[PDB]
Amino acid sequence: MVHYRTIDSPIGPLTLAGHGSVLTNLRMLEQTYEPSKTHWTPDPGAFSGAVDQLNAYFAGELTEFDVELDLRGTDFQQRVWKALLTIPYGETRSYGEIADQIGAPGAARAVGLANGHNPIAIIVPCHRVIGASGKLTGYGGGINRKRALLELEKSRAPADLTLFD
Repeated sequence: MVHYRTIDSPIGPLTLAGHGSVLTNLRMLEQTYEPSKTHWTPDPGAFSGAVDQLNAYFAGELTEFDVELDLRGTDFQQRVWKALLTIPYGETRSYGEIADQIGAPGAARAVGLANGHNPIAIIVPCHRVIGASGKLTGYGGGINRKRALLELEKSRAPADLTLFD
């Protein structure tokens, strides 16, 4: 089957779901309709690796995840999500840049639609893609969550203070 675990976070309760140690879902699920969850098993100790990295991430002590994923969705979606995974912590891309990278120049709007279906938030960093006008998107408080994640990554202090001496 599929089990799940919900943890606290500065952007609200994050639900992690998947089989065994493999993540299939990561979403701030509250005040949204999510029918699959009814057929999920609660497991308060699942994905302990992932949960540690997420806590480390929010504390500014992590910038790269080592978490096994299983992304399910259409071919075009897989191409988009794979490309999201190449966007480093603290950087952003435009939808037009992602469309070029996946081999579909001009598909900025398709990238935006596919981006909104990302099953694994934060770790697959859909929040790092923004249109030219600079406007964040996402219903259900989604804009505010993205913005939080963005401000968090922009606040990154230099790693080695000894480089200043």
